[PDB]
Amino acid sequence: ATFEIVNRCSYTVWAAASKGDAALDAGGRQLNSGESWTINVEPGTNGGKIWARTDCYFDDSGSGICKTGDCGGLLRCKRFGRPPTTLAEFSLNQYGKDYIDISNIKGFNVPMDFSPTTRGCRGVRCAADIVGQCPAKLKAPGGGCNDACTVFQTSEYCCTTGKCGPTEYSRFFKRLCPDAFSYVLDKPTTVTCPGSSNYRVTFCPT
Repeated sequence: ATFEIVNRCSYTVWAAASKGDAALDAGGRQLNSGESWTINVEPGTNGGKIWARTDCYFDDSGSGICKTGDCGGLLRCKRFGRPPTTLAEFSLNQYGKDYIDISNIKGFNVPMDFSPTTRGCRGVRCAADIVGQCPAKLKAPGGGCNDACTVFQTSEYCCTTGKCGPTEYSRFFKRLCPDAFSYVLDKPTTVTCPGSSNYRVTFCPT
């Protein structure tokens, strides 16, 4: 499957793509404002994520640090990034179907649209100013708006027992972005697309 990753933000982002134990494609790249990066993701990939990282410094070897979404100091991510990260999540060719969603379960850093470029399903978006409106206790100094599990590490926010409810913090994310997951047991906002669809992830869509 082809994913085109587009930075429409006015600032540079460092895109990342991983399935948690491996990079997808090159795993990461700098995207200046307006740049597009096309990756190929193997069919059958389960549990893939794409995110943006902000305020990164990398040396010649591809080693460094980012203020949001750092993936163990690497330009080319092999693992998932440090919150806060708005996530585009996908599982491809799962019994004939692809499944896509946007999640705020690991917080929010950059607004995102995640849409198919082929026929037969809808896209999803979270483009509200979550950072500007972020509750004081969830604001990350480096930038972004953390989820409550990251910040407080309770069973309730992290849904550790597999029973949890919505919270004042999850409802914040859900009010601003209804079409994104706000906590682990949120009513799913997954979209079912035809197997082997292609997609575009746009940072700062509006």
